[PDB]
Formats: sequence, structure tokens, C-alpha cells
Amino acid sequence: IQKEEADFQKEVAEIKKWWSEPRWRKTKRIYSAEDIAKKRGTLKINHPSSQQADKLFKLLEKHDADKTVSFTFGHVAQMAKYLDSIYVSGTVPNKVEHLWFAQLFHDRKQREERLTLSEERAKTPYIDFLRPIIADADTGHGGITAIIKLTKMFIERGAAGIHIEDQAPGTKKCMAGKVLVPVQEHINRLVAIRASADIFGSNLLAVARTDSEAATLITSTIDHRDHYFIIGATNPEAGDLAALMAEAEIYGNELAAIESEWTKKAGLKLFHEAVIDEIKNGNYKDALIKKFTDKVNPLSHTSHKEAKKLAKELTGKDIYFNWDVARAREGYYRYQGGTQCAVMRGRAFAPYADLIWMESALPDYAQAKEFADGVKAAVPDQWLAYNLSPADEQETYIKRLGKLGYVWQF
Amino acid sequence: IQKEEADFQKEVAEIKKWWSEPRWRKTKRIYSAEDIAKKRGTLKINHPSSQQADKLFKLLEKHDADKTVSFTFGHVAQMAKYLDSIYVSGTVPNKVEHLWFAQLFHDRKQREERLTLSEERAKTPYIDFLRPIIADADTGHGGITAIIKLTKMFIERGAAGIHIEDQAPGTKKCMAGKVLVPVQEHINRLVAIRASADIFGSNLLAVARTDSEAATLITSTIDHRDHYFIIGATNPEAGDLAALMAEAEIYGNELAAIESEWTKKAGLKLFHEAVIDEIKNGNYKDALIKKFTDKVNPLSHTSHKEAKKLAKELTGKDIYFNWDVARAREGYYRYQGGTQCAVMRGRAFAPYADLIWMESALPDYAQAKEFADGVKAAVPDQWLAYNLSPADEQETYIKRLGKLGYVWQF
Amino acid sequence: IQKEEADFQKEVAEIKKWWSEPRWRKTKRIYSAEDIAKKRGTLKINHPSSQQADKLFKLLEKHDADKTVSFTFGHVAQMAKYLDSIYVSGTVPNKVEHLWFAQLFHDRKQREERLTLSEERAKTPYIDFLRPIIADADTGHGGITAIIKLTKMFIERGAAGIHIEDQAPGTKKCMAGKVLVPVQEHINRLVAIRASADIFGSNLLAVARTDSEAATLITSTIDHRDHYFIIGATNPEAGDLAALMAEAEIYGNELAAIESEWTKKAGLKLFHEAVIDEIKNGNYKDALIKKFTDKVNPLSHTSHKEAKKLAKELTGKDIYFNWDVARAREGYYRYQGGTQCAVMRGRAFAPYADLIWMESALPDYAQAKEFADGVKAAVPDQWLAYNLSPADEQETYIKRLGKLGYVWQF
Amino acid sequence: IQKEEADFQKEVAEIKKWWSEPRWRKTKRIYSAEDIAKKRGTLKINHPSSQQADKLFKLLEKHDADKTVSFTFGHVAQMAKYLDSIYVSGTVPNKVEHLWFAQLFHDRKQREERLTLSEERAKTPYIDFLRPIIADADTGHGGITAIIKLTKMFIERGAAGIHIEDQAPGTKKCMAGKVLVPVQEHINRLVAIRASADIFGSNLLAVARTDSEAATLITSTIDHRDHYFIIGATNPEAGDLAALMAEAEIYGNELAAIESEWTKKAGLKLFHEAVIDEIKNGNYKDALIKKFTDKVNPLSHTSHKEAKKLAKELTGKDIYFNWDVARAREGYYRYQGGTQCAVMRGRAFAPYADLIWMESALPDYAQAKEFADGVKAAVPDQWLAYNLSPADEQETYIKRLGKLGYVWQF
Repeated sequence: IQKEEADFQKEVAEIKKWWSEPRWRKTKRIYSAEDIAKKRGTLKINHPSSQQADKLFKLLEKHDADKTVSFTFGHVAQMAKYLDSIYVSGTVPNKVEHLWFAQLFHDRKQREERLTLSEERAKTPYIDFLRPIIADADTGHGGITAIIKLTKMFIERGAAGIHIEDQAPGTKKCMAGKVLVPVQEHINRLVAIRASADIFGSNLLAVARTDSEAATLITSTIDHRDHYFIIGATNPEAGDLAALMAEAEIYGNELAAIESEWTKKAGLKLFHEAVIDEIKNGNYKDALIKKFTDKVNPLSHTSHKEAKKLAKELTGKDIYFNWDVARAREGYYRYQGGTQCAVMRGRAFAPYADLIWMESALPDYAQAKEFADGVKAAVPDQWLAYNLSPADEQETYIKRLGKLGYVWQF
Repeated sequence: IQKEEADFQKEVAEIKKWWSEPRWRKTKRIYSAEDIAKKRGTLKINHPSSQQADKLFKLLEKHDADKTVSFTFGHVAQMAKYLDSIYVSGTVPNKVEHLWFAQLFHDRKQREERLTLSEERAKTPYIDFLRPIIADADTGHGGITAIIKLTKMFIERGAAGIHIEDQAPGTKKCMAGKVLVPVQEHINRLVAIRASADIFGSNLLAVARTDSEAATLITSTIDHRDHYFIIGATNPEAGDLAALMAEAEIYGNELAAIESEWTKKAGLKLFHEAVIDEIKNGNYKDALIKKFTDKVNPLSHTSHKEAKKLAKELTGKDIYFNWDVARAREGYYRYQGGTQCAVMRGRAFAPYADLIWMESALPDYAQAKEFADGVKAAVPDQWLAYNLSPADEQETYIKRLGKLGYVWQF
Repeated sequence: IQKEEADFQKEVAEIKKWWSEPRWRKTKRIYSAEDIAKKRGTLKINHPSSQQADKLFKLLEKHDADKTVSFTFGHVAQMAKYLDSIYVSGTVPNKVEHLWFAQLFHDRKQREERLTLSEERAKTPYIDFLRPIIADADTGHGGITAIIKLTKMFIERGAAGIHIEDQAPGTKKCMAGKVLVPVQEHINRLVAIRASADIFGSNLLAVARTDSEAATLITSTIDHRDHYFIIGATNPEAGDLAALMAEAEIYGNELAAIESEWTKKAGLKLFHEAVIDEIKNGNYKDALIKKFTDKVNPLSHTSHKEAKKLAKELTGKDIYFNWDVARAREGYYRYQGGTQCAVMRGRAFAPYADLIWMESALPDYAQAKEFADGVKAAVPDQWLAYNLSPADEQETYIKRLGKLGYVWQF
Repeated sequence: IQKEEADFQKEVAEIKKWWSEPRWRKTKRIYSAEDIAKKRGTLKINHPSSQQADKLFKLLEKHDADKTVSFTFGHVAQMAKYLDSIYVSGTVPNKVEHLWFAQLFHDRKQREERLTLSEERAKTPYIDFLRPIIADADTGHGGITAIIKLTKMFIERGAAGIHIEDQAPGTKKCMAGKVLVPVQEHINRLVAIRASADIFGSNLLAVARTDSEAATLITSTIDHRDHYFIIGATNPEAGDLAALMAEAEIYGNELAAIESEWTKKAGLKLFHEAVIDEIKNGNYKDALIKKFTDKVNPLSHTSHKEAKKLAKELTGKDIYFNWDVARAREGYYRYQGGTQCAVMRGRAFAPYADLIWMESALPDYAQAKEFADGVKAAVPDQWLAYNLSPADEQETYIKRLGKLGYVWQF
């Protein structure tokens, strides 16, 4: 009894000390050290993935200080000569474990070869096979327990970092736009990952990727931060698309025409766009539009009810805006997205993720510049990651992106 | 070229003939035989799970004709003396494959022992280890491709039947009510299961379980058939619960008080309940209430807009009803459920499932009777399954349930 | 009872008919059809691996008739443009299953792409991804039950052929010569493979590789057919090597000297070599040496006792020959091997294997020619396989080897 | 370079210190600390199985000091109330990993339940789910690399101890006696296990079981320590059994008669038995028989050549003894075994195994007493294990066996 309480208090103290090093300088935890200690067992288990995560964190710190890019790629011999880390994506835990075992085997073989040699070692090159591994945690697809168990599996199998997306689970298509989850759902997934890492006692890095730039749908409107980017219909006489297609289910090649007719009938606009295009019809001009834009902007986290209230106070009328009739067949709301939505999502995800990852359909320096500026204006010391969806001036472009703040690209 | 078209046409013809036997007497397929033939490969693969599914279908036909129950349970030696089938639930494909291999091994051993004996076989009892296996397909959790691959895996691993629920994926809790998916989502999952079985050329049975009786939440309001059972707030002055808890995030033990205060402030009622309790205030009585109930009933599949239109035509006023403010933190709409919702869901799932499964929190003969009466009044020859959530008069209760139409219980 | 005996007799009849087609024209079975039928279960299971084995057998028949080589290699897209089969070796069942699934998936995708196109198919090339797979069954390492289960696993996972070696299990080294098993042990393994294939009802091909050419050790002297190739000491005053090294276990670099001294002290010769080098000392010349060589030759299957008896009848003295003192530390007898030992082993393995495989340390046309001549002089219609241990005139060399009788090379 | 040598020397020093604690007080290592350090990688990995092995070693030390038995058995809830350890045998690594995960999960759940309670903990019982696991390493079946990898897998999956047998791999039958390997082969397997544990840096216990008491065959005669127990034929006119059965392969039911006739024709006796029964025919009596028995005894490790030399010096004639004609069909030599052979094998295995395990066909107190006396007379502080092949006075029998020196029974 007394020894049990003594070791529990010692574990709480060591967890609190563990949260004081510069590793967690910008990590936001909603759980107390007592909860993490209670979640742990009576046998303290250490994982080499924690050491790999420490190595990756130190590498990213060095690259951020030096404003240099850490090259990555999706054969272990040449995966350590030219790379600093390996990103694994599609199962995925099996790939991570196999790669970790291969790296350990090659490191063991190299050390056996080198130690048996006593002058000739200087001529023999050294290869650091122990490259930190970034694991894509896209095999959960349900709730929070799945991501907890996935984080446990990744930590046990040597992953130094875990990557998750705000894309809706079970919605990837071979593609008519991506489907997002509310910001709070992705924040909860990140918090679950961090809590699982704390339970396992690992320094595992959390990597969050936002797919809002190319996304066209969102699962729910429950989060106010998304309300700015939700597309609704400004035509009160337009019925629901899903109901219209259900009651008129004609060939799909001809249903594409009914969809086009409905889309033209109801002006699909954002609420701020709707009030802007309505306020141009009737002088009241610059002052009220400017103040509405200042108070209702993509980075304002303003709920749609508050936006309607402000429009009523300014314009003087209740602007019609129904985003339910624009829902897809499965109920996904139409979503605008864009670069500013990506900036908002990255700012929201920064307290819970070590790396903020932005996807791009095409290479555009201006988009990366504005995303980096927004994220580093909200959270200055936030590491950023960049990639392109699947010339010779790519080197200088990568160098410029690294100078922007992107310390992890592939 | 010519041989390729010849074998493709022969495959289409054999698929069309395969869909003519009494096995698919009440199976609704949205795909053509051409699509199923095109989805198949150049190597025709037969699975013993198809024979097991045929055996299970014949057994269920015999039990339905005899109005007898097929006992089941969640050790293969005593799993064939007292049972006709085995239901496997939680991974699950691994359990199904292991059980199938064990059954095959025991059958092989029994036949080896019997064939080596030439009079003494009559004294030796015979055990039919080849019991059809019902597999719980709850490991997908995302989209339609996952359930397709899960059906393929179950067919390859000897499953004679696949069971799915309309409960929301990744929402099971250790429980503040279940979360449902729209009826069309479960119908799509059933159609995907049937299409996968047709692609693999298996007679695999589809078992659909509805959890609407104990459910309290629904993921989306996109399906009109669910609109009757969606709970909304009749108080125009009540704000969103999720927003209120976000802006007031006080201890949870005290947040339980804010939730109670909000719940009391806004009358959480169904729309038909709202118009009933409003129409009692002011005579217009029996005739219009009766006609509204006849036109707006749980088994009417009436959209909420149509219900509001009928109420406006009858009552004369726009009854306030906002189900968005009653959403949970993650965006799940409040759902009523009940036995009539289960009847509606079972009627909708009957064309796509061989077995319709109803869950019960507690054993109630009246609830089972009314569910069976509704389902067999819509679809007469629909097999039913019954189970209780985890005395001596259980035998007569089981016999009565079998006489009702439940041919599969455990 | 009556139906059970009826179906058992029908199964026996269908097995006997199955053994009458030209597939088993040269297959020797020690088990009766009754035993195979009794080993089967009550559920007849068909495997696509049987169809793949039929395809491989037909391909090998065509190549043997045309005296052409079937190219092979140890990426499924280019594994079907340039190859007729794939050999899988190192686990191995997992590789076979993964490759089989990949081939099925690619075939399915190709047929989906082609069937959706109705003229343009002629321009589109056709790729036969369903290449027969040869599986290396080297993961058993113990007894006969292991090879039975391994054959079952390979048949279930799509293997069209199984390859085994006469090398001693658990003796491969990274190499101071290979260790062989007695001929009867490999024959028993081949018989077990054939019996397992008959139990599963598959036309799976058995491939037997002999490693006797480069082998230097043999596990046992129990088989008379090996007695000709066993190395013994002709010096009666030489003690056991293993005992000498046990009682003198000095540094290994110096133990290499004790081994050399012992090897020089005792003349390590074959018994026929010993009697030849002894009969040269003292005239008795051509006639008796010639008759001894005719009666004691590598392809005579003469036991060592019979050889000693013949030498005593001819020479007149008991020639000293002790092969126990030449055993290794673990008890492996010294073995000569050579090409004639390979010919003897291939002749012994021919009744039980569809393909006879000969390994070569270096490419030598004379060695392949003599091996092929011996094997096809014993069993004329025996398919042969050739490979080299791991220029531009390789094409004509392969063509010549194919004309010799080698129908499967890689 | 300099840091590499520095850390290598530090690792060698820490390995040498690790070998100084009372854990390795009686452990014989043939490898140097330099070899173990060179076999390790650049990433030091710690396993909780090492802590479990430490716990098991401390438990066995306490039981040996207290002369008490550690009960074991082949449900984790009741596996910790009544047991101190769990032995896992038949795959087996998968069972060990599953049991280890179950134990960790139950320990985690228990600690979560207890820590959330702050007085009421005293009433709540405590269950130590972390029971050390003994793993049966019988899945290698080939060479030394297999047992090395198996030891690595067991250490990684939470095994606190590894058990191996001297029975021949791939020879277990459902039984006409067990087949043994030479003593040196089992010693090499134990040394490989210890070397693998040292490479992984684990305190894993090695458990060695000898099956010589019930064994009737031995794979090889290469080890002098086995030469005393090898059965040979004393009839010079008897041919080889294997050759006789090969040339007379009549029904097996009638071959059982040929085997009996051959066995009666050739007196199957041990060499000491042969010289004893021959020296009784002709006085020379007590003195020379006594001195031969003293110099040629089961615990003398006398080679057969030395025994023949002593018999020739004493009796005056070369006693005929041929153990090759008594070999089985597969080449296994006839082996006597008995309790004295078990004592010899246990004495030989004691330097390399923490626990010496003796199997018994039937419970006999005298046999266990003599085995314990022999083993503890050679190596005094050697832990012993006892089990019976698969009443109320079993408690006192277990207590007596524990007082003998058996500290681990099940």
C-alpha cells in the first residue's frame, strides 16, 4: 500500500519533470500528469522509438535553426545516404515494423563489420541506418480508441513520428474533392495521439496535415471555425439536392444535367460572399463592408449565427443562407476551403502538433508563402512541412521554402 | 478476342441463371449481371463458404417452414452437438478463419476414424462439425471499399453469413446511447456486401441488425425516413448545446448542471409530438389530428419539410422546430428511435438482407411481437433474428418468438 | 450409413480415374486410392493452385516436345511479359500467398479494363499475370508432418509447384560444403509431398533438386545407394577426428593444423579408390579391376559390405576402410558426391518428382550433358531443370541445354 | 572514430560487470565479452522480459533457499492467484506474445482501478498478473541460427525463460520411443541460447530438459558420453535391420515378425552388458569385473574404443559389438537411456542451463531421488525441474520432491 502510493507519486513527479524539458516547450496537454501516471502499468517499458523521436526532434531543431530542409521520401542502403527520415504510408504498422527491423539488422551488421576491423575503419564509410520513421496513421477510421491503439502500435514498432490528416475517414477516392472533419475532431485526434505517447512514455512527434486547400466537402458544421468556409444556397426556392436526386433516380449521365441545373438555379456562395454581393445592391459603402470583413474573416472563428447577426445589424435584413439543401447524397456539407482555411486549420492544430503539414495540388510559391506567414504569425516557432500531390529549378524552390519555415519536405 | 467475348457472355448467362434459383427469390440487386461479370477475373474461384451459405440458407428455410428457432451462440466438439450455427464477433476475419480450419480439421479426423472402421460405425455417433459461421463485419469503419474487402475476406475464410449494424462506425462506448447512420447508408453497406458476394460468386447470407430501439443519436438527417425520429428543440430562445459547452468549458460535474438547465429550457420533442402538444392549445380536434397522424406516422417516410407543410395546412402556423441546436459536441443529432423506428429500418433493410435482426435491451414479448408484425406485414416472407443485450420459462418464450417469425436466436 | 459408403466409394472411383490421365503417366504412388479417400474430409475443396499446376504441366509438356527452355526468375507487371513461371525462395508461404494475391488482383484489373472497352481491345496488349509459381519448401526442417503441412499451405496459397532439396535441414552456411540426407529420406519427402497433393486433390508438381555435386558431408550411411560415395580412412592407426579435436580443444587457427596433419596421416579415399590403389601393388590386372568396376560403380547401388565381399573375392584381402573416424564434430560422414552421385540421385528421384533439378557451382556444358544423358538413359521422359550458384554466348548455351532435356532454367 | 572505440570499450566493460553479479554465478560462457559487444548494435534496446527473468530468478532463488516448489501449469485472472510462472508449449512465440500482452493489459487495468481509489484499496485484493513465462523453443528444428532467432523472438515477446529438449528435432510421434541428439548438440543449443540472451542483454533463464529416460534412439554416436548407452548386436552373423527390411519389403503385420526374428537372433545388449555376460563364461572374477565397472560406468564418459581396450586388457579377447546393424530405417542408432543416462545428461547440461528438467513416464520417488542425488553431487547448487508425462497424496510427494532439490514442478 505505502510502496504503491510512493511509486505512484514518484511516477507523477518523473512525468512532470519529463514535461519540463525543451521538448514540450510548445505542447498543449489537456490531461494531468496524474491521469497519465494512472494510465500506466506497474512495469515501466522503454521503447527505442522514443530515442528515434528524440533524434528526429533534434534534427528538426537543427534544421529550423539553420533554415534548412530535411529531405524525405516515401532499400535501406541508399535510404540513409541521401535522407534524414523516412515517411511510411499506404498494414502501415507492419511496414513500419519491417523497416525498423531492417534498419536494426543493417546497423548490427555494419557495427559487426567495423568492430572486427582495427586504421582501416577510417577508410570504410559509416552509414547511419537508424533513420527516424514517420508513420501515417490512416488505418483507424473510427473514433478515438482506434487512434490510441494505432499510436501504441506505432510506438512499439519503432515509429519516431505519427502523421494524421483532417480528411474524413473512409472517404478517399481514386477525385471529386476531399471531405474534411471539423477542426475539433482533428484536434481531438491529435490530443489522443499525445495522450497515448505520454502513456507509453515516448517523445513521439505528432505531425498534422490539413487537406482543406483541395477539399470540397465537410462532414459536419458543428465547429464555428469552419462556419466561414461552408457553402450554402442563396435561393430560397431551391430544394435539397439529395432529395431531388432520390425522387428523380433517370440515367446518371442525365442526372449530371439535373445537378447542373440545380447548381445554376441556387447560387452556391459563402455567407460573406453572399452579403458582399447583396450589399452591392443598394447604398447604405466602404465603411460597413470593411468593418464586416474585419469582424467576419477566415481567421476570425466567427459562428454563422454571429455573422448573420452582424449582417442584420449592418445591412438591415436577414440574408437567406441555407447550407442544408447543398448537402451531398451521404450528407456531407459543401465546403469552400482554400489557403486561408488551411492557415486557420494549421493555427488551430499548432498547439497539438510538432509539425504542421500543408498539401498542394500544384507547386505555387505564393500559396506556400502565405500559409507559412499566417502560421508563423499566429505561432512563431511552429515547424512546417510541405509536399505536392502525385525541372531543374526545384533546388532553389526547396531552399526558398526552407527559408520560409518549411523544415520537412518530400 | 472472340473466345474472350464468348466466355464473357457465358459468364453473364451463368450469373443470370444463378440469380434465378429460389435462393434469390427476394433479393434486390441494383447492379446488372454485366457489371458483376466484368468485376470477375479470368480464373473462376469457388469457395467452400458458398456451400456453407447454401447449407445455412436451407436450414433457415426448414426452420421458417417449421416455425422453429435455430439456436446459436457466440471448443468445436460441443459447438456442433447443440448448435446449428456459430456467430463470431469481437481480428474477426482471423477468428473466422481459425474456426473454419478447426472445423475442417475435426471433420477430417472424424471421417478418418469412421472410414477405417467397417457395423461398428452405427454405434459410433456422427458429429457435423461443418456448422455455418456468421461473421460480424464491424472492422471496416470507413466507406464502402472497406466493407467490400471485408466481405471478400469473410468469403475466402469460410464465413457463411455476414452481419452488419446501422450503428455509427467508431462510436461504441463502454453507454450514453448508440449513434445511428442514415437508413440509406446501411442500405448501401448491404448492397456492397451483396455485390461483393456476387463478384466472388458466393451464396453468402447478409444479416442486418438495427440498433434504433436503444439508440439516442444519429450521424445525419439526410434520409427522409429518419426525419420522423429526430429530436429538436421547440424553444426559439435556446442556443446550441455544443457552443454553450465550448464557451463555458467549469468542471464536468458542474457542466452536467448546465446541460440539464439547457435541456429543461428547450423542450426536446419530436416534430409530430410538438404539433400534437401545440394543437391541444386552441380548438380548430379529432379529425385534423387523426389525418395528420395518418399522413405523418413512423412508417410513412415523410420528410420534415412535408410534415411542416402539412402542419401549416392544418394548424395554420409555422411550428418552430430546430434540431441543430440539440446536436452533440461532435455534431450527432438527437434521435428518438423506439420500436417503430426499428420496424421502419427493418422494412427498409428487408430487400437487401436475408435476416433482419432486432436488438433488445430487455426481454419484452410485446416489443418483439410488434416488430415481427410490422416487418412481416411489409415483407411477409422475411426471416427475423432476435437477441438480448449482455429463469426457466425461456424455452416457451423462445418457442413463441419462433412462432412469431424469429428463426435465428442466441 | 449407406450414403456415407456410397460417397466414399464414389470418391475412391474419382481418385482412381484422376490417376489415369496423362498427368500421372510416370508418377509412382505408394499409397492406395482408399488411403487418399480416407484422408479427405466430407467437404470437397477445390483450389485454383490445381489449375495453375495443370497450366504449368501443359507448358512443360509443350517445351519438352519443342525442346525449348522455360525461362524463370527468382513487380508482377514485367514478371509475365518475359517469364513463364516464378520461383519463390528465401515466410516462403507468405511470399507465395502475397504474389498469388497480386497476380489475381492484376488479372482482375486487366479484365475490368478490357471488358469495359468494346475494336480498341485489339490494340490493347494482353498480359497473362497468372504465371505458375514454384515454391521452395525449405521451412519444414523436421520430419514428415512438417512437409505435409507445408505442402497443404502451398496448395492453399496458390503454388503450382513445390521444390525440395536433399540437403540436410538446418545446415546451410554462409561455405565448407553442403550436407546431404540419404536418398531414401529425400524420396520419403517427395512421397509425402505427392500424398499431400493427392489428399488436397491437386495436380501440384513436385520438383526435386540434388545438391550432391558440391556436397561434402552426409548425415547418415543408412542408404546403400550412398555407400559408394562415402569417404573413409585407409589408415588403421588414425583416430577419430572429433575425439582428437575434443581432447585437444589450442586455438582454432592452430587446430586447422591438427586437422591438416590428421587428414594427411589418414588417406581419405573412396572404397573403390582404396581397392584400386591397393590392387596396383601386386599383380594377380585388367580383368579383375574391370569386373570390379563393372560390379561396383556409382550407378550400381552396391552396399559397402557387398563391395568389401567382392574385393575379398578378387583381391584376396580385407581392405581396411573406416568412415567413422572421418566424421565431423556433429557426426556428419565425409561424402564425395560429384556428377555421378547427382546422376544416381536424379535417377532415384525421377519416379517421385516431375522435375529433376541439378545445381552447378560453375557453368560446365560437359557436366550438364553427362547428367542429362544418365537421367534420360534411366528414365527417358524425365523433365530436367538447371541453375547456377549465385557474357553474350548464354543464349546458345541455354538453347543447347534445352536440347539436352533441360526444360526449366533460371 | 574515437567516440566509437570509447563506446565499444564502455559496452565491453558494462558487459563484464553484468557478468559479475550473482545471476551468473554458475554460468559457463564460451564467448568473450568482446564478441558479445561486437554482436550488439549501436542502439541499446532494453526488454521487460529481462526484468521478468530477474523476477523469475529471484523467485527460484527464494524457493531453493526455502526448499519449496514453484507450482506451474501449461485465463490470466486465475493464472496469477495460484501460480508463480506459466509454461507455454505447443506459434509458441505468438502464444507468448499474446499472453504477455494480456498480462500487461490486466496489470494496467488493475493499476487504473486501484489508483482511482484513495482506504478502500486495502480491502481490494491485489493480483500480480506479471507472472514470468517459460517458452518452449521447439519450433526451430534446424541448426543453430534457428535457435538464435527463436531466442531473440522469445526475448522480444516477453519470455522470462526458454526451454529446449535433447530430443531429436522433427521426430515426435503420436509412440515407439524418443530419439535423442548427442549431448554436445544440446550443449551447443544451450550455448547458442545464452549467447543470444547476452547479445540482447537479457537475464533470460535457460531451461534444459533431458528425455533420455524414455528414449530408445539416438541420432549419432559422435559423442563419447553417449557411447555407454548405445545398443549394439553381439551376433556377428546378423545383418543390418534396415537392409533386411528394404530387401524384404511382405506386409508390415508380417514384417513385425521378421523384425522380431532378427531381434531374437542378435542379442541387443550394451557393451558393458555384453562384456559382463561374456566374462561370466570362463573364470580368470570379482576383481576384474569390479575394476571394469569402476572404469566403465554410465557417469565415466568413456568412449567405446577405450571400453573395448579395457575389456581386451582384462578379458583378453576382442568382444564383438556392432551397433550399425541395429540402426533404424532412417539411420537412428538404438539407445538404452535410463535414469543414469539422464543423470549424465543433466550433469553435462548443468553449466549451461539454470534449470535441469527430468521427464518421467510414471511417478517414481526413487528415480527422482537418484536423479537429484546425482545431479546435486556433480553440481551442488543446480536447480531442478520435474514433470510427468500426460490421488490425494500428491501434496506430500511434491513436498518431498521439493526437499530433494526440485524447485519447479507442474
